[PDB]
Amino acid sequence: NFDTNMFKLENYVKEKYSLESLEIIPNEFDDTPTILSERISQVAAGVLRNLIDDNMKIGFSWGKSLSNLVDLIHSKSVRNVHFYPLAGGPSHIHAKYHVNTLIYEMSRKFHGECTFMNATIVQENKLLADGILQSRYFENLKNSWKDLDIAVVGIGDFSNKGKHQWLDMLTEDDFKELTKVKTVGEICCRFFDSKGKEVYENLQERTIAISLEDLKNIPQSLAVAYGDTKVSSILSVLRANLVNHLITDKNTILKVLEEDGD
Repeated sequence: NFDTNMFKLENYVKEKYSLESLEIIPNEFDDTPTILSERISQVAAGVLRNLIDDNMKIGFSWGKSLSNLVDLIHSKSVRNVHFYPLAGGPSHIHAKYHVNTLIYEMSRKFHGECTFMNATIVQENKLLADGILQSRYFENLKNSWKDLDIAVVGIGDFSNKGKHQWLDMLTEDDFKELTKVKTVGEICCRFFDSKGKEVYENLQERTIAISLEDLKNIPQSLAVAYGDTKVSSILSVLRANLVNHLITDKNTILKVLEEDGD
C-alpha cells in the first residue's frame, strides 16, 4: 500500500537521522515545477498553522520556499504571538522573499507583533558585527534568539545558482575560503560543510544571524527544502540535527539516502 509505504519511509528516515518530524511529499509523473511547489507549500502551510498557538515566539529566515508557504497559510485567531527575523537575506532577492516581508505577511494572518532585521547580514569585520550584536539596541532580538518557540527556515545550496544570491554580499575571498573548506550549503545565512559544521570562523563571526547552537535548540524548527541541488545541504542539516522538522519531496529524500550511503 502506497500511503503505508510512505509512512514506513518517513519513519525510516526519522529514526536514521534522529529527526523528530518529517513530511515527504510524493512526486507525480504529471507534475510541473509549479504543481510540485504548490503541493509542498500547502502541506507546509497546514503544518505551520497547526504549530502556531497563543503566546509563541516565532523566528523566520528568508526565501522562496517560505514565501510560497506564507502565501497559502490560513489565518488563525491567536493572542500574544511575536515574529522575529533569524537572519536577513542577501541583497538582491525578490522583495516577496525578504525576511521583513515574510514577517509582515505572517503578522497579518496571525495578528502578531513584529521585530524586523535592520542590519546587513554580513559585516566588514568582527568588530563591526560585535558592535551590533553586543549593542543595547540589539539586545531584545539577541535574547529572543535564545528562547524562540518555532523557527521556520529554508536551506540554501552552494552550487553556482546558490552562490548567485550572495554575489554582492560575500567577497571574492569569502567564496574562495568557503570553497576551500568544502562548503555545501547554508541555513540562517550560516555556511556549513558536509557534516553540517560551520567551518569558516572569520565569516561566522561577521554574520548578524542566530547561531547554529541557538537554532538547533529551538523546540520546533521547521525547514522546507527540496530539489536535486539541495541533496548535499539537506543531508548536512540532518547529520548535525540543525533542525528537528523537515518537509521535502520523495525524489529529494531518496537522493539524500543514496548520497549518505556513499
